[PDB]
Amino acid sequence: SDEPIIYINGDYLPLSQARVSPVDQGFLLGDGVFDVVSAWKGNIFKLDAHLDRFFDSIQAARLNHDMSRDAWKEAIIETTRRNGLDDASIRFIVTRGEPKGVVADPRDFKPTCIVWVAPYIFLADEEKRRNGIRLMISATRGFPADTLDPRYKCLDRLHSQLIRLEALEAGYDDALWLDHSGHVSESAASNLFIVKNGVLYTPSAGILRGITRDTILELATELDIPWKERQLSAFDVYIADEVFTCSTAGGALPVREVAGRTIRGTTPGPITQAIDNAYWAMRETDRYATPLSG
Amino acid sequence: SDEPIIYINGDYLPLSQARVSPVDQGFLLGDGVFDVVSAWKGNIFKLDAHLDRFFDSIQAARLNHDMSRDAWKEAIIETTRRNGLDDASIRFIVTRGEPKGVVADPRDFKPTCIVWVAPYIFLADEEKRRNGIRLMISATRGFPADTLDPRYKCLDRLHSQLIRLEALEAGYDDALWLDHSGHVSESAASNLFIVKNGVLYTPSAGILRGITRDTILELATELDIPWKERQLSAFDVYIADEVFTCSTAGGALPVREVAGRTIRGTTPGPITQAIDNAYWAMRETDRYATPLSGSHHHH
Amino acid sequence: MSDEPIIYINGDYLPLSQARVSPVDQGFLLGDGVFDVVSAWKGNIFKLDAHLDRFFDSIQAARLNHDMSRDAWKEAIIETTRRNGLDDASIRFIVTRGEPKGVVADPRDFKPTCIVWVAPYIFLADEEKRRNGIRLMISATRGFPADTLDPRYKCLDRLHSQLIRLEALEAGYDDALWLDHSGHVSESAASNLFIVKNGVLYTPSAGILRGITRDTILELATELDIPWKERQLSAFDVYIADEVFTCSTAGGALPVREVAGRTIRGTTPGPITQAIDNAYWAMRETDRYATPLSGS
Amino acid sequence: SDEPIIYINGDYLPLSQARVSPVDQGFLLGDGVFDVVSAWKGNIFKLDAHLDRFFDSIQAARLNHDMSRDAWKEAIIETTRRNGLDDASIRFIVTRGEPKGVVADPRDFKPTCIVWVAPYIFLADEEKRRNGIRLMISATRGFPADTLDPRYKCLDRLHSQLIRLEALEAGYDDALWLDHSGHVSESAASNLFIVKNGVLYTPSAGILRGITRDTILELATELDIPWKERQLSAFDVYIADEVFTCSTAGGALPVREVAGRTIRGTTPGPITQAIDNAYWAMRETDRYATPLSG
Amino acid sequence: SDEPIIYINGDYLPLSQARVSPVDQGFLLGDGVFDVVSAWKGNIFKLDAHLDRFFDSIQAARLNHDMSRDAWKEAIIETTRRNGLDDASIRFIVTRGEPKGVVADPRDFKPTCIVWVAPYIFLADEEKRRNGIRLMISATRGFPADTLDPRYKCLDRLHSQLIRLEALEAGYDDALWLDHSGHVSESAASNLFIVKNGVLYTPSAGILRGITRDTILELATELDIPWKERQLSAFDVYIADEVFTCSTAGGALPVREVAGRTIRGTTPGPITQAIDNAYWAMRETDRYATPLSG
Amino acid sequence: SDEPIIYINGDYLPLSQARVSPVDQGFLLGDGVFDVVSAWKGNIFKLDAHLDRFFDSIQAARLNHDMSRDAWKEAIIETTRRNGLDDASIRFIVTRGEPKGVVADPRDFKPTCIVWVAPYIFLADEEKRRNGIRLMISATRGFPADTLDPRYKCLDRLHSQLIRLEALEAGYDDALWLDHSGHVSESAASNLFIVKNGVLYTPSAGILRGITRDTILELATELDIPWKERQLSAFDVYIADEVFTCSTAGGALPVREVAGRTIRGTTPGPITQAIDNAYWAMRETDRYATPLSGS
Ligand SMILES: *Cc1c(COP(=O)(O)O)cnc(C)c1O
Ligand SMILES: *Cc1c(COP(=O)(O)O)cnc(C)c1O
Ligand SMILES: *Cc1c(COP(=O)(O)O)cnc(C)c1O
Ligand SMILES: *Cc1c(COP(=O)(O)O)cnc(C)c1O
Ligand SMILES: *Cc1c(COP(=O)(O)O)cnc(C)c1O
Ligand SMILES: *Cc1c(COP(=O)(O)O)cnc(C)c1O
Repeated sequence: SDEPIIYINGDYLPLSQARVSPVDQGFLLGDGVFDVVSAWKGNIFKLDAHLDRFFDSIQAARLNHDMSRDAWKEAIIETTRRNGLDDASIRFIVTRGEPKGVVADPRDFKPTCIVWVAPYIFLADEEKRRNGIRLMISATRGFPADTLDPRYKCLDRLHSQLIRLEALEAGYDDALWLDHSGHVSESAASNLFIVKNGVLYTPSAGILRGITRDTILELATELDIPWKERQLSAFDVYIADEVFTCSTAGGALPVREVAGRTIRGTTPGPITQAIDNAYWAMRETDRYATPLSG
Repeated sequence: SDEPIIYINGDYLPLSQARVSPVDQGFLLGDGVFDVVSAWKGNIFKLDAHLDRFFDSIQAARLNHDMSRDAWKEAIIETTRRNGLDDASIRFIVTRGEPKGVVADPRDFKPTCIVWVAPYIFLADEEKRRNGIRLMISATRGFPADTLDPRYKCLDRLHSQLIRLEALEAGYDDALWLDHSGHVSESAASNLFIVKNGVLYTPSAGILRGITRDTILELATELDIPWKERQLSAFDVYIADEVFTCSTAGGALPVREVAGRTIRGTTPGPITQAIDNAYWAMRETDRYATPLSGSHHHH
Repeated sequence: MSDEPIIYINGDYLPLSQARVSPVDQGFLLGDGVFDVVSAWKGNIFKLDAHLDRFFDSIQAARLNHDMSRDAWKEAIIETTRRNGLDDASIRFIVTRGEPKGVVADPRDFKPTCIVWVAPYIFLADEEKRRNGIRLMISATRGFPADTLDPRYKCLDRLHSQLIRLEALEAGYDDALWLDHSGHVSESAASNLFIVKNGVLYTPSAGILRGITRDTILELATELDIPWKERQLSAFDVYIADEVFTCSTAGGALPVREVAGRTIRGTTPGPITQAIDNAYWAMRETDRYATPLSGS
Repeated sequence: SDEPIIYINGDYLPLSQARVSPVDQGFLLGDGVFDVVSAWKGNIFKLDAHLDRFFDSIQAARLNHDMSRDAWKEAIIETTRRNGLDDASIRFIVTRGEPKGVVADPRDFKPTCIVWVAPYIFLADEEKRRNGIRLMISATRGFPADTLDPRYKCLDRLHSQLIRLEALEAGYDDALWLDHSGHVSESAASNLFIVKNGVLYTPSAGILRGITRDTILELATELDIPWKERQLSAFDVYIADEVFTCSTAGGALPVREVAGRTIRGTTPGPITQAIDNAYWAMRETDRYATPLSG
Repeated sequence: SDEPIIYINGDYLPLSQARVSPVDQGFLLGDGVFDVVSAWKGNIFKLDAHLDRFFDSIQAARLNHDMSRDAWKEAIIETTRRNGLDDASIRFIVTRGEPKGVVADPRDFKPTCIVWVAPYIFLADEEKRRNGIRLMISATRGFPADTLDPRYKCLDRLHSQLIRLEALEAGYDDALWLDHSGHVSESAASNLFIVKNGVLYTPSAGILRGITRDTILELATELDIPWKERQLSAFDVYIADEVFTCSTAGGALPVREVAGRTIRGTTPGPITQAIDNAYWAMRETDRYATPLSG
Repeated sequence: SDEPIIYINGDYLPLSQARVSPVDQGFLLGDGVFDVVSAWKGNIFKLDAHLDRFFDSIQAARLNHDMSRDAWKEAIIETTRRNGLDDASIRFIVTRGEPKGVVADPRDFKPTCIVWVAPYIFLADEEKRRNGIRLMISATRGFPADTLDPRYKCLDRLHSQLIRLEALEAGYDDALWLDHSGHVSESAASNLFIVKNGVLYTPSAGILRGITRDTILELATELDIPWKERQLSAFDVYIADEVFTCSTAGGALPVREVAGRTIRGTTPGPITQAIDNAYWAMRETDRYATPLSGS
């Protein structure tokens, strides 16, 4: 309409009316998980895959609760419909909620359940989408798997907010981080791909397993582009034939420079373009489409 | 009313009316820091040290904002007064707030500022405080300093919520974690102390530098108890003469067992008792006291 | 099969009650020895050659090479089992650096202690837990780095996992898995780990003892056209898996219904777990990889 | 000179008759801890400190058992007398024993308790004591504290047997190992000291806290020699003014070379000699002495 | 007219006269990269692949400069011609050069460009090639990827010179190093292969990606020998059926012993021999050859 | 502009004619160590301490060779005199040299010995020395002690050249690096100090033990400023009361910002200023001075 409409605990409310309690454990302790699915031209894309991953994060965090997957699916679709946006970024969130008493046991909780729908967003302006972004490598490393596993898509992102501040101060568009073995992982919003001698490579470990990343591997196979999940160092990225990131926010995004090394060739390169064009062509098929109308 | 009164962005509102926006970056991204100070019998204890630590976290997270240190002090005192408590647990929080402008630049923001005051809390019931608690060592490690430094007291604690899940499932009262070198660090709420041959030891690195921890070392010196900050492994804890944790939530807390190893001797041990008594004696005094009533200036 | 097990020790067959390890055996004082364990079921030893291969790998890596031939060890394994009158058995064979030889102990110059100990076949859980699944935790203790005491050794140096066992029992779990220092799941003291996700079988790739049961599971998966992958897995992968099971010469495949408070989704045992377990025991009621205690 | 007499589970038996069961968990699983104390000219030295450390390892490994500290002290003295010795190397061992019950629960066990006594031993021959030994640095690292803590003095030493094999193949007297941060730790038998500009230094972490090490720090203080526990790398050792190792087997032992770097100055150096002399002068007294007679 | 002729910044000079400035940043700071290609019987082998790798290292180190790849190729060919060696080891080097102004900015520099041609060299004498060499594992680890990436072939090799000192003092022919996870990486001159149960294995990470290593994998496929890139520990090496290293200096080199463990079976083993013979057969053809033609 | 004069293997030559061979192992393999001492108003400062460290590096790298410590000292002093500078940056270098005999064995070598004298250099311009520099934290870590120990002052610095390119591309004056435990170590040219509540702190491990760093600790004691060597994280630096780096190239250098965190209070802070003032006061005295001219 005017104000965004929020789904929150079963109610649809204008954002200015929707309320998280100041003692919600999602707020005080970061005790929640989330996922983000997108709509393009009236169709939500890979809603089932994103719900699968959401419920994976829920299982690992012991956030299992009574709201069915079907009810979550209905809430996602209906919240999008009520915001009237055909192109949208759709975030769904569950937290451990407000304390039952001062006797807090994370196995005994009433969840906070939210859907927030905003306009579709890219991660760079149109010029940088066409000519490529500049990335740096952060001084901050990714979380080890035995701390807060990167596989979680969760509320605990102060780490990457401070990386963002670092990137902006250094004059870069974004920053990738390494794992503690010095191999390139991902960025806060995106997974990383490189191309070398006609082969597509992407980090294997220490990452959130993006749905866009999954889709790019699927498209590569369909396009007869060989691909490999493997450990990559920054060196691999600097010498690559092509570099791009990918995210639900904008799909594939070409990279023209990493840490002062201009990627050789023209950016975007030919495999980057082929994958990008195939991604957006797939999204006008009925493959993985959930219509907001139908 | 017994409904809590909270400070939020300059207003004092009943908790049920106070609102955090669902798009607050403290909520969506854990982009916020916090601290907790306690009141006992009408005095806040070590308010200045807690404010200094809060503003350290703010500085490191680039959360600098327009509310001064003494405005936070006034908000802390006034929120406590409005809740009618002389014994209290006082949490104060700043977040990067709701996004400002089209493109979110964390250097340009309007903060969310909150004070939440509740009754004073201990980390264990009175029987466990008297006999000592049972701790395990978690399978989850602390954050490396080059990820999310343990020095931040911040909203990003899913890590320790899952550790708590595991501790409860395993039948323990709480869990310590190690750093990635295998040395004991801390727990989510507390720092760790041990005693060996009359000397007090506490981990040196990979921790939140607790104000209770600081106070314990100050008290040890006043009691002529030698102390050392050093790297400790779980082995050191199992074989210690005494073990205790410490937190603003309850002061010192004796530990009778860690990971199936019963700490030898009587629990609480004599140095634990001496430190615990000197702590609460210190707080029946005016030392590091900010009174809830009358003028709050130190003299 | 008596009230007194009979063991092989340095060429002699005698009751365990009488058999003697010296208090100054370096296997005792220093853990300077390696071992392996093979099983017999319904009159057949299973994969004896594979277990002997692994034993002699451990021997080679620890420079425990000695005179007793592989054929001699095979003969002693079979004969010790027969002397105990067992058709179902758990058979442990051990070599140590032995008692000090010479004045200056030099690990290249030694007289080994060679033992075969035979006991009834054992499972790692009782019948109800084999049927419904066990509960595992993740240990606070990590596996050994490859540059300390490589996990590839099957050796006597297991105080590490004895203390893990104490911790698991105190915590109310059936057993504990450990991680490596990168935080990826490795194994347990007795078993390797498998998970199932979306119809694919996964198992840790590094930082483990390469179990013979593990080898067999992968062979059986291929025979059943179940895709499999060796890869790094974190605890997260385990919590979210469709199915989880461990495997060991002690009992074969063992379903897992819960890890660290996360109940594995679906029914335990899951369909791939059941298919592999069934195929394992079917394989062993044949003569595939069988050495008959009979000789026939 | 007849065969050694061993204490085992309350009995004093000739070694040839003393039996560890093939299924003792100390044998099959290395489930046991040990300590070693020495006698010199009729006096056991620092018996109480060694018993304290033994019972520390017992506590950490949950090997608590019924044999009292007094009973262990009595067994240590009596076994030595029973072997007719006035100087001795005395090893005392407790294991988790033979399994008790149907279900192996390490919390419920019957221990194996052993005392093995032999003549006093040094770690190097006369010439090497006089002129110094040659050490290398192993390719094998010490155990991380969260695996099998170095603080345990335990039966699980295949690790250092293989280090010994490598040292002998390489032509060295012994090998030190590093921790995983690359700092020098210890050897299988000894702790490590260096001297630089008149100050004694010794590794602070990742080690067995030797009783000889403790004694060396006490003697340094008596001699007004400043000392520090600190992280040391191999570099620190190569450039040191003096280097020596220490152990109950032989006391201090000078080191003339590490990994091809000859330690500068005369070996043994002046502080090494002062500490060595003060240790043996202490050993000739009754300080920290438990006499074998009276 | 018998001494070596050096290419240096466009001039061909006797080695005696060729000069690196004492303030060249390749000298003072190790600020340079290099590669080495070989000639056999008048053919340079895989010159294009070695140039590809050289320009990879240049790209990663921001050593891009005005000398074209064709110019480098011509300089390599012509320098080899002028030295009159039909069998040769050809080293080509680029450094950041002498500081180019009052502010030293590594982005603005005039390079030092050198080609040095020497006789072809094996890494062991012919008897050791026949019987196999003896390798140890170094106490020194490889560089982490986030320090100085092992993917660089660069001037910064004090690390391996000290490892060589260690190996010689210990009486070994050479030393392998591990990465910080304890898995075998490589040596200063060579990559490492093992054979187990008819399959060829080689480390996957933490290494220079040798061109000889690439060639070995190609030859194995030609010979229908299965191969895998994977993490290997020292244990894997000790128990292997066969072990060999490989390098542009000498091709494949059999290994008969590692760290006191004699590799089982005959050395060289059958797969080692098959690959070695296939390598040298290839070197006697025009495959991948750039002829030296006057 | 007279040409610089270089000491090289016993000869004093104009830089233009001084030659390193393209096959010197210092060039091809980085097989060499070095140190740098400074002269100020005609006095070399702490020459003996720098020679001590140089010969420590030599010992650890087994670069032991025939040129005595006194011959090195005389070469350092004479090379400086011949360049006619009263303020100088003096670098002395030994490498494993050109290969000798028939097979290269690093235990048997003929060294390359060089002294290079240049004008005294600061690490930032006058405005930045006055108001403080801006530092970032590098994505590249320091060398582990069991790879190439940071205690070496050696020729193998491609690592820090690439860190420099990154700092310059990011718009910073320089970059600190951490060790692999995430604690702050040092920069290519300098050690790092912070001040918190009247106490001076500096990293304890994973660093070159600088002579300027040694001097700062000395001066702090002389000024009754407490100090500690300890592990510090980037967090410690952001929240410090004062931050400064130190080097033979320029002494103490104030730091006004690290990685977008402006250091609180006025830069340079009071302890930074007191130490800086005491450093240059010490250097205007006899203390640790070797005069360039005879007496
Ligand atoms: C969500 C996210 C991504 C992108 O995942 P998609 O499923 O493709 O949107 C990448 N990295 C991180 C850290 C993320 O949180
Ligand atoms: C706040 C907290 C403590 C306790 O600190 P105090 O200042 O004594 O209340 C200990 N550890 C962690 C992780 C904490 O967050
Ligand atoms: C022996 C053992 C196993 C199981 O191996 P199997 O050959 O299948 O019996 C697994 N992990 C460890 C650590 C073991 O010692
Ligand atoms: C026992 C031992 C020592 C020496 O300790 P002392 O108490 O002095 O005999 C040193 N290192 C290790 C690994 C040891 O086991
Ligand atoms: C160059 C080199 C090799 C061998 O590579 P080739 O291309 O086969 O000559 C192996 N390891 C290292 C460290 C090297 O520098
Ligand atoms: C030389 C250097 C320093 C400064 O040392 P000074 O002796 O004070 O000049 C600091 N860090 C590194 C890495 C250096 O090489």
